[PDB]
Amino acid sequence: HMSTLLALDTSTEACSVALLHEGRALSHYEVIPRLHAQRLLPMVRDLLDEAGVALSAVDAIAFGRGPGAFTGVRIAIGVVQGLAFALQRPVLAVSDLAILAQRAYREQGAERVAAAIDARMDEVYWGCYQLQQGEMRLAGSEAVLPPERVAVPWDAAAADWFGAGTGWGYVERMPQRPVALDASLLPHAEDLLSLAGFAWARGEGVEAEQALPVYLR
Amino acid sequence: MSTLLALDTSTEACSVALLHEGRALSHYEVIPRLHAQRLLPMVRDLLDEAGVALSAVDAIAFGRGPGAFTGVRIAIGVVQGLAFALQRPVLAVSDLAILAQRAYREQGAERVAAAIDARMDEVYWGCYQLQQGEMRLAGSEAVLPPERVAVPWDAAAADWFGAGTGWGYVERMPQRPVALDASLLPHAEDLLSLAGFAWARGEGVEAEQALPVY
Repeated sequence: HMSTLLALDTSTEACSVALLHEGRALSHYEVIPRLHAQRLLPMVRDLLDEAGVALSAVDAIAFGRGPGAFTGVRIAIGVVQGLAFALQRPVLAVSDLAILAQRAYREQGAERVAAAIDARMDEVYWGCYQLQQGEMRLAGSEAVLPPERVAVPWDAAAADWFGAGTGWGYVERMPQRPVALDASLLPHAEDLLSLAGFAWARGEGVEAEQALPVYLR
Repeated sequence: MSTLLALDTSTEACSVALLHEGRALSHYEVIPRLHAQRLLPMVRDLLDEAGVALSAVDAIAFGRGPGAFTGVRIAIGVVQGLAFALQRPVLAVSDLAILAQRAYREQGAERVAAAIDARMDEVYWGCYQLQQGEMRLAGSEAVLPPERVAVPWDAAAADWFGAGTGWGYVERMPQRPVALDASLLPHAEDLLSLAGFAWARGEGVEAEQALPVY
């Protein structure tokens, strides 16, 4: 049976939603600072309506669980939980560092990505990812670190790995840097949707009442 | 007869309430040091207890603040998600109003100056008077130094009552009520009362317009 998955991300100034239905992906993306709580659900209604898909057809709901903006992530968490509780469908928490990695893979073809997202207080969120059967997969663990301490799990002098995310604003303070980077790249629900597909096929998914594997500071 | 679901988490406590067939049911609990909000399982437990399906709910009421930032954000998101999935209206209700309605229920006070401890040595402030069973706002709500709060009534004309954690600042306030309860928190049961008035007036809005007050 083919899965129907709904994906949304509000971790940044970007708000985006994506839908998998009958093996087709559909997404929409807007930059709208501070207007997430008012614009997220209409984006969802429009996406479902454009696809001709009813909310009841959705098998699971995926969202970016951060790291990123405090308010944006918290909005996603609540809305997804509410949606999922009412439908009685599971939720899929997905890292925004992974989403960045998957996006950089899709757009640049980079199979090794060091994702870095600006954190508060002179630190960055940091996670390195490598392609594994179409999925950008975490090598090691994610961390929040002074830029001086970030490290990659592969040979640094190799010219094939790519730097993605606003954390790369701190590149001049890092102990290594890639040949190429994009410090303005943001999460995109389309790539969240890709990651949710892999996670859903592994049998992941949590019910709304269940303790959420999202750990905000 | 309406079926109304009420959610309040504006504090370090959590409560839910259901109006069904003219009968009200509520549950209230404090949230321990290392535990997170128990909102959705409390909702589940409430509905199961009342023998009511979530799909039978006509509208969802919530405390829209003021109060805590986090408690507001994720819980208001939950209200949005539920209401959207169910295709049902939401009823935004002031936590100051909820305090007033609760003080009325628990003390019979028909004039309540509600005060909630706000950040940076200030209180959230709003005065309410009873109007046909419902505590209605007199004047405006504000965030204010304790030294600058005022009541809209003639304080000498009738007794009024102090409700909420803002009244921990009472000795810094220009005036003082005959009685106060500084430990009083919002409660879903009294939110449910207010929601009913609001619903019977036909005041519901769509899920995307469920916003916190700030």
